[PDB]
Amino acid sequence: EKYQTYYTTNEYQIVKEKLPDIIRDAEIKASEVLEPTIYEKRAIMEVIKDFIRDHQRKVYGGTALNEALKQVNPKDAIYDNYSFSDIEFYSPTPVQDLVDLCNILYRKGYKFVQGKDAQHEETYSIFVNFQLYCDITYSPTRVFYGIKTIEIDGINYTDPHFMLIDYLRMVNQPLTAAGQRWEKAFERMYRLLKDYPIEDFDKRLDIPEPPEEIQSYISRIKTEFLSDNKLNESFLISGIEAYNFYIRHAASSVNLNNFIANVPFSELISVNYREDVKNTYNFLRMIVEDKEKISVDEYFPLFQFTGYSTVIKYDDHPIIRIYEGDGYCIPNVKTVKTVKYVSFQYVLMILYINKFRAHLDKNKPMYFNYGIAISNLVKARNIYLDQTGKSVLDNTVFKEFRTNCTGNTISFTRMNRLRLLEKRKQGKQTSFVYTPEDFFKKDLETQAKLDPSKARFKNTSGNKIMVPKYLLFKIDNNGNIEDNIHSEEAEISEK
Amino acid sequence: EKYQTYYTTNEYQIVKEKLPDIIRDAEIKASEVLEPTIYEKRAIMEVIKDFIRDHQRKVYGGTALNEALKQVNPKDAIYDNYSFSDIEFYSPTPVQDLVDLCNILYRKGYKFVQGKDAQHEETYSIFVNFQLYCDITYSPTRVFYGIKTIEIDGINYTDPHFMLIDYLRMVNQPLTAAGQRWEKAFERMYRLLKDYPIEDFDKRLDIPEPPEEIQSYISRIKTEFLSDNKLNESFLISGIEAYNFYIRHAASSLNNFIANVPFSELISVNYREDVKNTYNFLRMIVEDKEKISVDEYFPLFQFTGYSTVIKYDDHPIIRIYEGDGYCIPNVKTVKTKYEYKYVSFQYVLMILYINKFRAHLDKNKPMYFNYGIAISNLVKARNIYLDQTGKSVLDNTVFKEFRTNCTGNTISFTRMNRLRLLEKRKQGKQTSFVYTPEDFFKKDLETQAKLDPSKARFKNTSGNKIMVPKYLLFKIDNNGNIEDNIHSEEAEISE
Repeated sequence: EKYQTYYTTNEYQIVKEKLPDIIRDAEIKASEVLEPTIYEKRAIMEVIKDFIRDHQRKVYGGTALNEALKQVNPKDAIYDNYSFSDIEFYSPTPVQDLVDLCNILYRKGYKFVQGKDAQHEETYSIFVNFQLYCDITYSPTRVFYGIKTIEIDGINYTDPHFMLIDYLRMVNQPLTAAGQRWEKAFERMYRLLKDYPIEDFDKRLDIPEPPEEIQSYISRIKTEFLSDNKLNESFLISGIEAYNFYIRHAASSVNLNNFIANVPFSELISVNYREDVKNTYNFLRMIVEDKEKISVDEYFPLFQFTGYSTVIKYDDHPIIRIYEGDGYCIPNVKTVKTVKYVSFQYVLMILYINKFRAHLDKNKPMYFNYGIAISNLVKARNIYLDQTGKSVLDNTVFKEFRTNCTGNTISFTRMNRLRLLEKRKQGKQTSFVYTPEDFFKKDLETQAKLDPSKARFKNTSGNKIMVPKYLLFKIDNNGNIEDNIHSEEAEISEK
Repeated sequence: EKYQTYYTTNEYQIVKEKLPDIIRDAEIKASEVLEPTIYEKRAIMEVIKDFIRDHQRKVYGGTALNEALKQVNPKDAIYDNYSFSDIEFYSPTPVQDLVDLCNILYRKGYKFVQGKDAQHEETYSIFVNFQLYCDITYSPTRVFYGIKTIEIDGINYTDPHFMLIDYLRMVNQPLTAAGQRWEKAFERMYRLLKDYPIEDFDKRLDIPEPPEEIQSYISRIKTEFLSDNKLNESFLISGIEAYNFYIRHAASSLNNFIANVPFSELISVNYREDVKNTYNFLRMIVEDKEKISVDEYFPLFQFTGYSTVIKYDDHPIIRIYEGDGYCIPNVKTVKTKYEYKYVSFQYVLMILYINKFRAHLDKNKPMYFNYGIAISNLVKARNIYLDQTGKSVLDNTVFKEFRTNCTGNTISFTRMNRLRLLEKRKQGKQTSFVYTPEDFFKKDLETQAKLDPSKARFKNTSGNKIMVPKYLLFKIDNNGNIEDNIHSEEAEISE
């Protein structure tokens, strides 16, 4: 039983070394002779880049980042001219844009030009000759025009400090996005925060201190409500409260506690919202001097950055704003006294999100405060690690890439396949396809049947829910709170 | 204006270092809490592993290589410390197996149990609770039982020296498979060829020397036919001719590895034209043309295309293989009459194994032993050459591996898949087949009776001589000449 040895030492090493270079050298050859070639690629991309310029849409994802990193330093590019990179962009009329770009590309000669309804969140896809070229994402009117942009070659590239939200959004989903995203999202976050650094503001935090009646209720929610172990299970401390937490923890070892801010109201995230809101309401309705002063404001999700929210107000004063974290496992910090705070990268995330809410809400003082808060929170973390000689991975309060989280989460695939099956049972139309070649082989009567204006999307405006049939909660005549048996409807593509 | 620096030197490095470990530590957490969890995975996996044992199917790929590597070393295993893998197995009745395993799993309680048409190499898919668990691949009866297996826990795992064919099949497709496969296929080829090395045979090559007339008809194909620059464009020299080429080249400053060439084995990247042309040349160069006979053969599973043997007095002169749609890595030579293309070193090492398997199916025991000797000798030859020259598998030698230089118009897998699907879509041969037992069992016994998995057609990939003329690619007209047969597609039934 004699045997031969194919591959040895260091022959195996020799192969592993040159192998990715050879694979590259081969992909180069493949791109210059296999259809679609690198030139067909370049051609379609410039056709789409022209359309974005024309309708003035907002480009995000890899394409915006690459373009932006390059405006600063071409060496900091995340793409090669061999990259078959997806050009993603935001649009308030996405299905109409899909039909236009699909027509334009078909007319230009290409095949097989196809416009599909993608798996992901209110995104549509354009494929040309079995190759995905771009993705059109629905952005509600309100959100859309509020997005800060940077201009390059007459194209609106989503502000680097806005794209940053989405990158933190990745690191802030440890169970559903650690494998598939944390490697690229860290690498990209690095270059983005290198070429577009976080600003340094010497300006003071000017958050108005509220009245004593309110000031006591905000405090008594922490001391009396959030202490009850059968009540605080699903709560996570966000807002200026959480901000101050990291601000205080930065003192533990030019220019002191001076970064501390007046807490204007509580901002909490619940991983069991409907139960936790009703419970906060009933607690305030018990601890409040004249219960008929209590009012409840609800808000739609802010784009794709938050879920629903509810503000409980006493004399039109916000006491607490509760956010819906249902379906998410939020990375959190543990201390817990004596005789749950959202993670450092989560607060750094919400601060940016809240700054954007302010911008949409037209609120200029809050828009300036969040910006100050971010700068201060970053100054705070840096000086702490400088004084302690620590790292973003050492078990500190400012630790990054946390796996430890609160809440029952579900993988993207699961979330996508379940949502699809729900709307499939509803008959809200599963997959939408547009093949201009096939569409134009059809009569003008059938061609007339297609209307992109008649397309519905989830209301993700961040706007106060006015109409009661869209409100999640109901206030009964006795003054109590109840789960509203409503219609979870949203909005048409008619702008 | 004055900015802050988030992430520095060597803070960026620090992150890149621990990051894949953290991602791993996170995937561990995700695997212990996200439905379906490993406590649902291993349940479904063991149900399928039981079915494979029952019907005695042949497991291949990653799962198979893993367990085989494991039976010799569990440290040299490919899938790591319960890294979720895909079940892939061969079956002569795959659609019936799909319906059985889909029923069994549904009855066992699970949802959503679904059996899809995978859209590949006559492969079918089983998903349970939005998670792909296994893939069933169609293997014709003839091929199926000829596959040498290794038994572990009453399950038939595909012989490592057979799986090797598929791994070489990957490195032998440089334009369509270099990016997506050459990294894993090399790593796996290494660990397979170390835990299951290539045998060492001291036995002599006993290939019978053919008649002086037959050898004369063979030689004149090389001189008078393959020299003509308007004829030899699509030809590639395979078989013992190519084998001998690498045997002679290993001995360049007892040359006993040389073999009698029993006949020419050629691969054409323009087969129908190149076959008719060989036939017509031989019909002119031959003494009495009525002694010329033509034997055709179906593709041998997924290892070859169609073949044609041109025989003079029932003696094989030349066997031509169909390489249409493939870009074969080669080594061009120039006798200066000039151009001669030999199939790459790893391509001959590949066909030798494929030919040894053909012999096994053809029951031919002397050829089954000769190919085995040839492989051993060809490997002995390459090793001793690199030992004498101090060279590597990547240096520009005749025995160079991972070649990019190839002959023939190829098309990317995606293109081949989407075009094949569109061709059968126009034919109405059914695009995507779905089985949802939950939905199927909500239906009446009359509709339930309509579903028959025995009535499923597959491409005839037996490697068998084409007997019936309506399945023959060529026709011999009364005048004695060759013609393209205007026949029907060879779709054998599952039964």
